[PDB]
Amino acid sequence: MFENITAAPDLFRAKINLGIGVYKDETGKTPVLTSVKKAEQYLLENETTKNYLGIDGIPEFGRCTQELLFGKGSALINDKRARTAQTPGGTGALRVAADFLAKNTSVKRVWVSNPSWPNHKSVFNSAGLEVREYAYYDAENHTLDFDALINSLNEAQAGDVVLFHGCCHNPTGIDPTLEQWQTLAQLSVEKGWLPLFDFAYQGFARGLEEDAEGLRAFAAMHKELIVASSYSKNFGLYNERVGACTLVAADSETVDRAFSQMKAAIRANYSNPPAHGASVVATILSNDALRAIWEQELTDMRQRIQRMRQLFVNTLQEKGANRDFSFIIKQNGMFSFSGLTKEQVLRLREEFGVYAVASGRVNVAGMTPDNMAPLCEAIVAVL
Amino acid sequence: MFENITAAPDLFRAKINLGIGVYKDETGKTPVLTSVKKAEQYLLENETTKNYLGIDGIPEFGRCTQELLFGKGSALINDKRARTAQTPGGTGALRVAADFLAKNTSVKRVWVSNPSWPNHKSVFNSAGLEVREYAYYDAENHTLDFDALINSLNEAQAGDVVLFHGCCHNPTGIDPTLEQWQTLAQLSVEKGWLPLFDFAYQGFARGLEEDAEGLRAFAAMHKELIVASSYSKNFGLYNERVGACTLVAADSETVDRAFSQMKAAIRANYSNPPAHGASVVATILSNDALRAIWEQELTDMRQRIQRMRQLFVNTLQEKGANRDFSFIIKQNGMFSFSGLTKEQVLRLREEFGVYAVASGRVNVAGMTPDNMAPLCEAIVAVL
Ligand SMILES: Cc1ncc(COP(=O)(O)O)c(CNc2csc(C(=O)O)c2)c1O
Ligand SMILES: Cc1ncc(COP(=O)(O)O)c(CNc2csc(C(=O)O)c2)c1O
Repeated sequence: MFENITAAPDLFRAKINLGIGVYKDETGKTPVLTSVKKAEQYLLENETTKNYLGIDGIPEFGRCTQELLFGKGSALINDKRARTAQTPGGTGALRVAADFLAKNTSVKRVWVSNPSWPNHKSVFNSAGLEVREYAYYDAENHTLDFDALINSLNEAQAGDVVLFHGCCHNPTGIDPTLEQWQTLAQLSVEKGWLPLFDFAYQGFARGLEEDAEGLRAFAAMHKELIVASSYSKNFGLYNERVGACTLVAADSETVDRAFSQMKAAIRANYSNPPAHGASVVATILSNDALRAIWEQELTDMRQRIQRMRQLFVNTLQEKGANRDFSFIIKQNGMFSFSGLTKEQVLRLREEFGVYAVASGRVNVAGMTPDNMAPLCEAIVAVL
Repeated sequence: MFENITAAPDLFRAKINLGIGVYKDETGKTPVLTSVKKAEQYLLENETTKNYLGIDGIPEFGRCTQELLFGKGSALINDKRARTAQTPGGTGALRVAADFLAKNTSVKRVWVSNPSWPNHKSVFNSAGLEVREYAYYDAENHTLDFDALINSLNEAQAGDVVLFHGCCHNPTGIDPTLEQWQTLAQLSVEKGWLPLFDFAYQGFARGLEEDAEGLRAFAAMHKELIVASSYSKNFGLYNERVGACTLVAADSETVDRAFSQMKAAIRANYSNPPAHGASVVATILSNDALRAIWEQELTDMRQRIQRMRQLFVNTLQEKGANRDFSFIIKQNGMFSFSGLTKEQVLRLREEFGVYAVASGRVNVAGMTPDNMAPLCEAIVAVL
């Protein structure tokens, strides 16, 4: 049966890693957040069973998630228009959304930005959905090519899904402004798209509430949407697989009926979700003391990334780059395109032991005050 | 988009629950195992990051899993013929297997026993695979209808998958004898079936090694097979979602190549698996002291279930059932068909507040010395 299967399509370990996918602090570590350790201690002391969660996971996790996404006192919440399933990570949330859509709706196509996270195409294609790309990146001004975006999306038909990164666009760090979000929300209504928000970085651009502005602009305009959120980066809970799939419909009857089929899609996949990480998130979010400690830890990460963006631009200037890199200061989250070509990136790896992805994306959190000068000297050397 | 979706296809809470799905101790609780609490304390003290696991999860978890399944010193292990991905539960392992098979092989059909766990059909159908049933249960002798099983499976074509419960058949508690396993292994080779072992209860029939005899009889005969295993019941880790998908092929080159596609199927689903539960399992299995405590806890559960099987039969006789229920003593694991009809089960619920599933399956671990007499009086009343 397996003898003819084709293979599916480390060098760092065998120097600086900007190709990493996680947050690193100023010492180059990805420690467990203190709020998380405190919550894990509480769970160790107080859990009396590991009995299965319901298919949609811990109720308090769902409530806290909806408040994060929509705001406390949101009409969507008041009107019981949203249902949330706790999932194994943002990836699990995307796949539950894709399976739900493939099996229960006429959706055949999802629109994703060019560029995006490479796994988007894999997830949607796995559920039998085609993926189409829309223009996004103005590589000259290192900005959002808004006109190109809108012209691309004119090819999207009514009933197609359009995926939006909520904030901290991966890989570019370029997000729509609030006005641009509002223009897109209007356009999406007019064109009949189903918005799919992928929100893996809430809190890493400007703040928890600010980073949800775009989603909230869409939620104010649409009867229906889906949000796939992740707590991997903003709680440092990567390996515990903590995300959420939130379904929004016109009213409570409709969302409950549709959500029954979302739960059926989960039941046929992994049955019910992993408790430990989501219980940590619910414990923290629902406790004033822990939430305050967590919110400050997240602010500390957001700010450290900002300081590295500024230090990177300043240090490149000091090392004689003689090029405008100011765009980096304005970009949001851990990732930016450096503007280096695939061959400069290869050179960077081979001649200097500095590792980025081939697109020239760098993880600004791999940068530290200690590694910044050698890193920038290397970049200057390949310009 | 959602306005026309059909709904997917508590009374207990609103008396005795034999329709429960988990182990209960003699006090009616499903506590966290002591070995698990000790491992969780160790992890709280020693974990320094939540950085993502690889797609296939914690290496030590994979090694310990293969030793459990195949035996230490197994030729499959020595010859590097097996690769294991840690998954979110046995259900996750079944779905990864189904997605792997649907996308990378010519499999179109999976054969499942009539009866089985109801979610088998949901999982395989979700991956686009048809499910066919084979005969299993001799409702007169309350035994394995082996002739019917073999005659049913004669309809299976070469290249179909046949699913076997490794031990503690759910819902019947009726397992093949070793000789019957050996006959099935031979037949499977001759007919070209791909065996899929579902092993959710290792340790609950006679013991860890004994309960793997049937799988090992198949592994001795086949170049290829897949095992979907779960640690939910044998570690009491239900909600942490701890299982494994083990792929076996003729040699190391072939299994590595095929497993690359299994990892691609995982990447497009939930990316990488939840650490906490599998880390508990790896910590326990790899430590002589913790493993000894765990093995005794599992023995305690296995034995308590045996004592309830014996107490149930004795108590039914004492309460005037006047029917042979001796078959219960011989059956394996938490589940047995009581032999009650769907209407007797309904009556049991409505008139007596005793809850079983409509098939008459009962969870023997919902039985305790304290609840046994009323439960049996109720059953006698509906006979
Ligand atoms: C836009 C977007 N969508 C989905 C995901 C998946 O998040 P988790 O499944 O890890 O929670 C992520 C984060 N997953 C991820 C891990 S490394 C990485 C990268 O781009 O390096 C990305 C994301 O940035
Ligand atoms: C034969 C078989 N296959 C797969 C599974 C799934 O196990 P987990 O996904 O819970 O690890 C299980 C256990 N899942 C389960 C939870 S309640 C239940 C039942 O039959 O009541 C079954 C099983 O018995």
